Amino acid sequence: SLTITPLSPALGAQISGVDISRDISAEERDAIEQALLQHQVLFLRDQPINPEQQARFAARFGDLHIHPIYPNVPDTPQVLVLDTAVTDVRDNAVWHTDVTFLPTPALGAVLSAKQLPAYGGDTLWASGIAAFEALSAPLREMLDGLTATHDFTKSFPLERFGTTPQDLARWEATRRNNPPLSHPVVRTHPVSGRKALFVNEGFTTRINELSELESDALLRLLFAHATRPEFSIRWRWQENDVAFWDNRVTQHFAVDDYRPNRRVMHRATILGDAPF
Amino acid sequence: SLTITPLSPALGAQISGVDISRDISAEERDAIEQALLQHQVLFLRDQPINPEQQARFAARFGDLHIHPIYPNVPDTPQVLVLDTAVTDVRDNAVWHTDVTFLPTPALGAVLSAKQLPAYGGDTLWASGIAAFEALSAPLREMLDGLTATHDFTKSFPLERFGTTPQDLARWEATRRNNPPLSHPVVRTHPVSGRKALFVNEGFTTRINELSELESDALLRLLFAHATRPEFSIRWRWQENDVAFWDNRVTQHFAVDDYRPNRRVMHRATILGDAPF
Amino acid sequence: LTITPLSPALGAQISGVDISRDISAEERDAIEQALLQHQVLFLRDQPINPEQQARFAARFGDLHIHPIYPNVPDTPQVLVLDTAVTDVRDNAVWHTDVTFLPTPALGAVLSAKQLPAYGGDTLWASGIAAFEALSAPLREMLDGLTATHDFTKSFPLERFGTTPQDLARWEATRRNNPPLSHPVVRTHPVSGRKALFVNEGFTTRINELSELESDALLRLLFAHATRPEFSIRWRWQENDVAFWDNRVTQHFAVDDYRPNRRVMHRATILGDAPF
Amino acid sequence: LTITPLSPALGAQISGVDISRDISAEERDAIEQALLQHQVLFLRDQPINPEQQARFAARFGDLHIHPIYPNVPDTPQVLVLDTAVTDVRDNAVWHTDVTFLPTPALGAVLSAKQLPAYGGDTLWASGIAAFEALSAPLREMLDGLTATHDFTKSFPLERFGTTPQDLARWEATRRNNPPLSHPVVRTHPVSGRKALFVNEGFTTRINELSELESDALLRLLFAHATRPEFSIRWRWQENDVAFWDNRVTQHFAVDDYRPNRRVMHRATILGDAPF
Repeated sequence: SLTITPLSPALGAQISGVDISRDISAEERDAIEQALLQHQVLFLRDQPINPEQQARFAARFGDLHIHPIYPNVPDTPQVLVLDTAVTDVRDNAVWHTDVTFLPTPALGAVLSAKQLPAYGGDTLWASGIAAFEALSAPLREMLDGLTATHDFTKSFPLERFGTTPQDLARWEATRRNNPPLSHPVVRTHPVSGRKALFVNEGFTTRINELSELESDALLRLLFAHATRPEFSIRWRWQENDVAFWDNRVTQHFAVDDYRPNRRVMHRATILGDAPF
Repeated sequence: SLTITPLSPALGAQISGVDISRDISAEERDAIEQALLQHQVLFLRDQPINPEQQARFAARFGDLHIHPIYPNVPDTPQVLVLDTAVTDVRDNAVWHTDVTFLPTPALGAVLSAKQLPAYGGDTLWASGIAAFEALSAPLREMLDGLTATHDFTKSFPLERFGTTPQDLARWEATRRNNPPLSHPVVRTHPVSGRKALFVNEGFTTRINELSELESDALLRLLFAHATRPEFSIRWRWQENDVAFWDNRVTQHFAVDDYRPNRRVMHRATILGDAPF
Repeated sequence: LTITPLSPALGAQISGVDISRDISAEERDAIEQALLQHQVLFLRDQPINPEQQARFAARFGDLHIHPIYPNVPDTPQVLVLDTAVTDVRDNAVWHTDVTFLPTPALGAVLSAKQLPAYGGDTLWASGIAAFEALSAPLREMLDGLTATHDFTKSFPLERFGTTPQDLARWEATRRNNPPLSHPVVRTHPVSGRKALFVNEGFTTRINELSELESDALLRLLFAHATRPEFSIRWRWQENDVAFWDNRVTQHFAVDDYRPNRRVMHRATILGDAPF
Repeated sequence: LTITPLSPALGAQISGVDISRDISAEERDAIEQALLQHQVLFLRDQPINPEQQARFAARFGDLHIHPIYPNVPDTPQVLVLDTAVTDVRDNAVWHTDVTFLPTPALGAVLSAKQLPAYGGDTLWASGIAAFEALSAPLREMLDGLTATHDFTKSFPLERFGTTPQDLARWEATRRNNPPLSHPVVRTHPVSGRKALFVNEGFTTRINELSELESDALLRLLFAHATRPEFSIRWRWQENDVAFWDNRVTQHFAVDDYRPNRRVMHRATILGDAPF
């Protein structure tokens, strides 16, 4: 009755037969967690939910993160209201792993679909575990143990189509407050111990132990490699979908093909520890 | 009642409310035809057909191709049987457009899913139309009028046919029969008039009017550009699925992650005219 | 006056004249005509002092008096580079001088005062030869496009900031020099010759292309424009004079002599707006 | 015997020994040592005839003889390279000589006879200097890997001709020199210095990497190994002699002089199996 149906060999699974708007049992919570450990990104369909519920469900998997930036519902502040009619989304022209420019990148996130365009707006996910596993032996050896700079500043969109309000000052603010830092290039999953590539085009600027030119060659290699179809899935949203993914060993990509159409999601972020 | 449900803005639509295991009505045929010209790749689920039903259907959209060299159904040799027990699948391991090395590459294909692995073996399509429209104007202006060389051997080197001196002669004949030839880089669809990128990593070796070095840069750019998520869809197959796509303005990619699991598809191929 | 070509693509050595003293109106014209043809001119065994250097450089254009570096007192018109005083982390990438300016230097006169035994070659490349070697369709696309030149490509300080004492001058030049644009294909204001006018040092973006398209084209242009066919390489020797047109060339200072020391005087000649 | 280094990476001008003579064991030893340090050696104003050039080249190994090429009648040990008789191309990609062979040439001795007034420079690049400049993680990964070298990378089918007598000579050479492998990091058989041993001319694949990875890596190595820091550019004059070590270098013939006549004489010294 609780059911896990894999979307592909590399990553992703749909879950059915457990109502996450209610309090879930420890057997359920565990099975879900094992699922997440295995398939890295998890989808539940036909699972309508509210902030309180969303917050409670997410909390069962890590301590939640209530933040200043972005929208927050009036009742629960630990659920962001991402709304097209308001905010903007030019932060996703490239593959991302979330907040890798933090010492302490999020463990993952739980995201519910509220209002969707007729179509468009897919999200892709890629597995750092599958992608790594597929590199040549010599290359896994060279990379495992190297480190990489992740830097918020790489997120700078500014005037591409010039949506940015005179307040590009929020952006400047976040910059001055989050200095570049480093994470392993090959990461070991804190819980499963499985190894994943942990560089993403969103924030990774440099492999520290290689020279600029080598770094640039290698990252160009690794960005294209990590995001090949073999290591990714593509989700077409439906309303009342819930996506639950492990941000420690995946990237994702929001396809921008639906503007000006309105899109409303609710996100709950689960705090993560130190990548190693 | 025949419904057409867009799968993504760039391309793709799912069709239902039509029974293609029988002979379809002028009206239906027409709506599908339009749907093809609009959405470029079409899908039907739960639409089991035998070789003959599949041939009757495909023939409603152009002349068929009886290839008398691969494993086809003896009774209706218009339908080719692609079984992983018997035949292999090396061909779809890279983004390609079907047989562009022919002066008259295939118009399109009808594909029917027999037996499948639980999951894995997705196929991706990409729109030459949407990719082209997405290039900036100066790049469109330069490429529109350039030609490119397509070469059968690029996807089928000597190593493909085998080691035997028998496979060698076989192969050297096929090559003698298909010298490298040229097509427009930007193809005008002969029915819709919509312009499309018409290079593919599977067979395009060279942009003719550019230097090797310039060509290499441009094709590496175009290949990446044209297979971006914004220009593609990804189909997860189920038994009795049917895919019908226009091979004049698309590309496709068969994810290789099911081996050794067995996979059987029936394909009928509709003959095309000279790209311009 | 003798003029002796060094490569089909660019560069010529000069002799039969002495430039430590004013030159005839015929000699100067002959030189300007050499500079316009050969793009970079060299003079061996031509000892000179800031005063004469200035006098010579000035007969080819208006001279510059800053330029964010240590200069000789008697002649503010002559910059003194000394690897003991001033490092050179900005010369070992191909660049065209001050393209981040609204109006980059016409070119410079450079004198060899003190040099290591060997090492520290300087390479020069021609945007005229480079451009003419591109295919017709590619010249047609590029000709008319523009590119962003950003002072902070050839620096970012090695991210030496946070450090404040010596870096405040960096964010100053940065604030004083926002990224601006130049045509990708420049028409030489005298000769009418067309040249590639992008350089890896400062050029960050082709404005009219997307970022991915720009990135591809720039990788291609940066490699193409510095192939052997379009460049020359000068082994320096004390008392040398290099005089180059910075409107249609790039140059590269090989960094292979550290920790050896090296001293040279520059007169930069002010330029006009690229088109 | 005087050895004047041209750059820290490689290259030295030699004098105090007339190599058109029968030289001493001692002078021959000093030359070999200079070659082992500098990788490429140059003599100016060294007229030499084919008999002498061979007698000199043989002092450093066995020599390659005659066919099916244009050697001087009495001297099958010296190849005569004339533009008037034989057209030359794709010496215009960077390459190491005959790396597709099991035992690529040790090196060559090259004499300049008749030169264009200018153009026709040759660049050399040090694979030792270039290896040492790679980051440790890269050196550690590359050192032990092997790569495929393939005659047909630079001599594709179309360089022979649609003529049936050309496809018989090329299929046989393609069958006579099928692709094979050398170490990516070569250990000089005499000095033990380690060097990158790939080159754009012949190297197709890093075997223990995937195609995709090989592609990105070779593209890095090719650009890197030919940077200005690890190369020199020789401007030829008549009666120059260049003598290079093909075990650890790459070279490039700028093609910018045609249709002007260039006549060179080359003796090739036979090499052994790279490890």
